[PDB]
Amino acid sequence: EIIWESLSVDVGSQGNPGIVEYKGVDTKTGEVLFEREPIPIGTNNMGEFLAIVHGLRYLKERNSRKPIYSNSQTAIKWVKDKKAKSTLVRNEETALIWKLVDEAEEWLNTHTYETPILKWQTDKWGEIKADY
Amino acid sequence: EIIWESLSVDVGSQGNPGIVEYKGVDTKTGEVLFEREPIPIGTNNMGEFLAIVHGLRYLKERNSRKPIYSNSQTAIKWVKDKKAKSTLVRNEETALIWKLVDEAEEWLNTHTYETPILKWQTDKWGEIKA
Amino acid sequence: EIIWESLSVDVGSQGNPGIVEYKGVDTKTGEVLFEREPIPIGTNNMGEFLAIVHGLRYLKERNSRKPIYSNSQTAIKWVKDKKAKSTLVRNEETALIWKLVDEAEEWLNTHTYETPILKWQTDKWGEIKADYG
DNA sequence: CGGGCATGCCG
DNA sequence: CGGGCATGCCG
Ligand code: NA
Ligand code: NA
Ligand code: NA
Ligand code: NA
Repeated sequence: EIIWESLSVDVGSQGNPGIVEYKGVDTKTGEVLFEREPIPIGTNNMGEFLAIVHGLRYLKERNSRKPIYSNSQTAIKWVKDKKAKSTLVRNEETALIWKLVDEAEEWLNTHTYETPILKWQTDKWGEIKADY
Repeated sequence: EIIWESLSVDVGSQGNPGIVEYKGVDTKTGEVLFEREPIPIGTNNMGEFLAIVHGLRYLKERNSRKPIYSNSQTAIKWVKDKKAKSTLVRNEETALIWKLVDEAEEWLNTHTYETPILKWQTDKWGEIKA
Repeated sequence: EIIWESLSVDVGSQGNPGIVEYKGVDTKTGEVLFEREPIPIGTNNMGEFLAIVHGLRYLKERNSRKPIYSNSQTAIKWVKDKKAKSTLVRNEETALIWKLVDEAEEWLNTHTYETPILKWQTDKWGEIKADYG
């Protein structure tokens, strides 16, 4: 069953690697709760990872334990392992997204949380609420 | 829990793509109920697909409602989708395996079967029978 | 059923990537017909590829129409494609294996042959006669 | 498509 | 075990 009192996150991207952005929304109402403006170079998995950790921090700051939904098997695993295993080259052109990933990993390594991170079941429920 | 009153299918593959064979067994006895003679070139997933559909036909012909276990989540989806989304090249040397896939796909598009198709949970239960 | 009047090839490696060697033997008698001394760094699949192409050339110069057996379906396909699809980095340490693979591809791309390259069916026939152990 | 993943013979 | 080779959801 869908947990309606939850937050849903999703990446939007052009190419992969390419321009990436993400947002987090109320799973029921669609209210946009946070967003990340387009990053010129990134990968889908890096964006999905940042989006979950942003939701974790958003909810922690508000003393909320409600679940987060993502449709990214890879990003959910990366968050559980506290390590984003991206193959994207790290240089001056990718320094932005790599710094954001560094900071997300740092947050996960320095905080605990009860937030359930749940797989959105696209085949059953249709597109995730935060889809672009 | 393991539904013991079932069939289990397994595929044997010498490389991938490569020589492929399969069989269906009684989950509780290991009796071999049907088998496919080696196929010169196929993929593991095509073997698993064909093995499921063979078991579906075998069970329907016996008016059996036993489930089928497969270790292959991909082939289970293919059968539920009625379409084997294989990347194997269609040419003269793979004609046989693709012929067999097309016949199985035929059979799925004209029958609505009773058989539950279950994933064998090797990580908990050990190797699928044979 | 086995074509006993044939060549069988096999590869021995220590590590992967690692030290690679290979040999070709008379399937019927077990006699070593050719053997490649240790190559310091290569992959198993590159070694299996080189061994088949060595067999092709060995049979061609001996005016032989005998087939080759290999237990590597990967290397059989690579030979069929005339391309060894190895991921091994090209650098100074891998220069020798890559030179050999590049020369083997050149030979395949400039020569025709009728030699059947056949899959040795280990689980059904036992260990290939050229096995290292 | 690419990104990463799940899953499929040899040292 | 891990690594070289493969067959196979989401933007
Ligand atoms: Na997504
Ligand atoms: Na998502
Ligand atoms: Na396969
Ligand atoms: Na190899």
